[PDB]
Amino acid sequence: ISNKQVILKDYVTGFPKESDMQLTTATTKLKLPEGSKGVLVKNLYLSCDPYMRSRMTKREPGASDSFDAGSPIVGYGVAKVLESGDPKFKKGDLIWGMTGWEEYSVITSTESLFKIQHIDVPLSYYTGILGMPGMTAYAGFYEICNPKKGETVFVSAASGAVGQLVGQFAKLLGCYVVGSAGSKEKVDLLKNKFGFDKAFNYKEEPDLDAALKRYFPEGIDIYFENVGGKMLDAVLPNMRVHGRIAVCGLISQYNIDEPEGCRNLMYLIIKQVRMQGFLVFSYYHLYEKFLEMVLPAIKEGKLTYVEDVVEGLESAPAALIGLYAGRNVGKQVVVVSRE
Repeated sequence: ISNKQVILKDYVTGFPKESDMQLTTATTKLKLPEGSKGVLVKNLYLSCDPYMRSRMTKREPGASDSFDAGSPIVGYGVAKVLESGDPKFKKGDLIWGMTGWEEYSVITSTESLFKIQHIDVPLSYYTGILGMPGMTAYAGFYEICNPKKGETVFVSAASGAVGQLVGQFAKLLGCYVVGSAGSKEKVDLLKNKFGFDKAFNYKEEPDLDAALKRYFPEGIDIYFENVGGKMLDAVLPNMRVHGRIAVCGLISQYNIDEPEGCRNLMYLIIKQVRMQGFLVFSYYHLYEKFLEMVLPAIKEGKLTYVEDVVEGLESAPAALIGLYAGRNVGKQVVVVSRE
């Protein structure tokens, strides 16, 4: 059987490019290696997730590991089990978890796979609102931000799958919610589709302080931080006393053209702010509680979701670079196969 793959050809130094990846056609006989405790899966959907930017660069165990040069890109996806060496997984099971950028993957361990039971929702949702990004938004907002009705909330990269959901959880709690994004289309989505109280295009603002003051004349209780860089420095002087910064991502910091260093940390003292990082990995004990909350809200239309749908593994490199460059609109999915 042909097995198309997206190979990382070269460890990345500059801003990633399409040619750092190589489309190739391997072969497979769709047989799990002897003694495998893992699964052999047909990949259906693949996520482009901002965090993947950081895995393009060669390091030792010093971030939250790098990709392997000469091997497929790996990331979260949705797949169908063909063969299993783990008796808890069966042929025909739909799963989500870390898989290869290929038509067929051996996933050597199953400990970090979820069996999808609710299929009355698009399967692609388990790469976004019902997968790692949705869980990240739930953990960061409820477990880190200590939110209260009436608090003011600012979300950077607000049109991404994390930010989309943070903002909606904040609106449902009765917070005042503003987002930043990089185009008018994304600003309009945030206001119209996701019910944010306000939003602005940071690429068009000559002074981020003045922009934040337009929307938060008495400051920000909660900053859900996905970007870092100049937005973090602009936010810090606008925090309220006992404000909180949930540090989810600092994506701008992989851009060599982004200002390096945060200069406004004195506001942590002045405004007695808690600035706290977290990893979703530490919160998957909450995943079943999270599904209990989010699945009925999706079916009822109380929560909504925007994905950027890319057709076929051949379009995956361009989609992934587009995400890195901010050229996508909402959560980037790749349709490898519909079934």
